[PDB]
Amino acid sequence: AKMAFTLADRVTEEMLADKAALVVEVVEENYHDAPIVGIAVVNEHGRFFLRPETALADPQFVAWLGDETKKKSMFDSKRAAVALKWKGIELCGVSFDLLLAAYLLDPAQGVDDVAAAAKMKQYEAVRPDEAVYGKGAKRAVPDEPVLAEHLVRKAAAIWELERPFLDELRRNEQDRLLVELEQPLSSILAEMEFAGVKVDTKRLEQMGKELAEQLGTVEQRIYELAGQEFNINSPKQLGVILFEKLQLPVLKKTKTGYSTSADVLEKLAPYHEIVENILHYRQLGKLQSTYIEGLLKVVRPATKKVHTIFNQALTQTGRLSSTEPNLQNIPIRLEEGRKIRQAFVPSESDWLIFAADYSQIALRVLAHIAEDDNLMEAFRRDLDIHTKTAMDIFQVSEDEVTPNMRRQAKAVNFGIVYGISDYGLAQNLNISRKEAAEFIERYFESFPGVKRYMENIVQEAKQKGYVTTLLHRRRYLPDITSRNFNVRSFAERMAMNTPIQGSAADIIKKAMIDLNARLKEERLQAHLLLQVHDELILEAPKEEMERLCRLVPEVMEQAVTLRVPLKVDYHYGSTWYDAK
DNA sequence: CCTGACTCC
DNA sequence: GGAGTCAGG
Ligand SMILES: Nc1ccn([C@H]2C[C@H](O)[C@@H](COP(=O)(O)OP(=O)(O)OP(=O)(O)O)O2)c(=O)n1
Repeated sequence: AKMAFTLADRVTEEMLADKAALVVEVVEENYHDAPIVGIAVVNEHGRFFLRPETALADPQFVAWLGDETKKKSMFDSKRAAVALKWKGIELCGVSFDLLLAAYLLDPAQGVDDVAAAAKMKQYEAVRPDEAVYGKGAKRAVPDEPVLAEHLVRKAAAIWELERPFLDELRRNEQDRLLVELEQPLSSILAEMEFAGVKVDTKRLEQMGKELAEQLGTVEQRIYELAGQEFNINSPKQLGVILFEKLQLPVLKKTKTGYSTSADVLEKLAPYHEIVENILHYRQLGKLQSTYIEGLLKVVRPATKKVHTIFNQALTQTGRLSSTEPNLQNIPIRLEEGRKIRQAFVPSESDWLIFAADYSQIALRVLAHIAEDDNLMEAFRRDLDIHTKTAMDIFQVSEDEVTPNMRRQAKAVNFGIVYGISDYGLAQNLNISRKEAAEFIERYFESFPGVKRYMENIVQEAKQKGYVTTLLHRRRYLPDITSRNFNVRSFAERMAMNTPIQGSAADIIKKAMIDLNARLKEERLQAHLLLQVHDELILEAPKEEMERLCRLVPEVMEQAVTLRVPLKVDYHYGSTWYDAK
């Protein structure tokens, strides 16, 4: 059964062929400044295992890695590329990434290792990484013979699977999406991750000191009001205090007990002074635990930067996600939380943070795909879309739209953009499911093209088995035929929503590629730091801001051409907070 | 590991 | 809705 390979003591020329499957193995989950434990190369001449201390000190091997004309096929090339960047080594010529190929073919398979990808093509001559390295505390790199066989089997699987994966991508009309969008993007994400974002840790620490004082004060008030100490962070002890001791109304349950979500608590505040204090304690506690202490824990001491990892192969809509830290959920809506952004600063003296965001990209994409005459006209006039939606839903003029009317319309728009259910919209607006349905009905009367689109896309999903985005990203929807109303309805909502969210993801990814090219052409030092779904964050010398003010929005706006314009807003300043 | 809560888009 | 993190259990 064993797979033959050369356990090489040195690099030879036959290992440096112009086409190879390459494995550069980084076992730590967070690959920043992490060890490379082994290397495997499979090519027309054979299968090879190399020790990294050897290969990575060999000038011929390093040249080969960096030579764009030497083509490599890999799985999760970004992990290898970043780990190699920390060692001062450039990885070029990666022409196929099996992780990104599998992700595009079917994001729902949850492919996160070579074995899982291989199984899509009935190839099982490779073990799952979890089986080799173990999990959790028991996780460890195995002895060399076991390690080397595993890496060689992964390389062999990649070597064999490239053709069938590319063939299926071609059949799906997704090969350009892989080769021209996701693969080039992977390189850009690697650069962003490696650059990192500078943190003003002293400022974070000062905030933490103040929060600790405020938390102690509120905490003690809560105990006084409760007539008893308890763990406020325990949903169980808190529920006992609120709903048994203090006898507050139970307005909502969880599957295991009493709900204490903020929405519920706000409704209970009139009955007892403890409630507003718990809400305040929660708010401060979230900041302290997640955005002060949690952030400080992942700052690299050598440079005071944080280096996120963008998971490019996870979400079902084509979005990225961000981990360790997550830099896509830093507070902004409320001022107390927004101040956390003062801690994210430029990495060089006399540089600034520049932030550019699409204005209503999801609803603009919807206008385009649905060809809804009224929605397209609204965006061609660059109307405030929530005010316009209120005018239409309520049949009033602009100067008759009250704040609460605009709020209801905005909630409907939020619902369309995220594909939430009537129940969800009812919750969000604190109204009956019945009234939520009525809102949706008025929306479709004013936007009949959107109605027709939603009908048609659900039918298309049922017929084809999947829906697609503008650039041919796919999502399979097997639950669309379910005889369970809730399950089916969830799938119908995903059919409606994925082309919206997913096409918006496609567009910003293309914009990132275009922007990186333009910055290089223009010889700017500006570079990308972060993407937050519909916005891009850069830093640059202060002397580049005026140019960026023209260049960045233009590139973002021109990434695709739709039936409506795209519009990008932008700001800059001395910290991320000030880039507003 | 699971639940519940909460932060962003 | 759907990502990730925290805390509790
Ligand atoms: N072999 C292909 C063909 C297309 N695409 C993706 C990227 C393209 O930018 C996008 C749009 O393709 P087209 O411009 O070719 O449009 P089509 O002719 O395919 O029709 P439609 O876009 O309506 O599907 O689809 C792809 O990834 N691989």
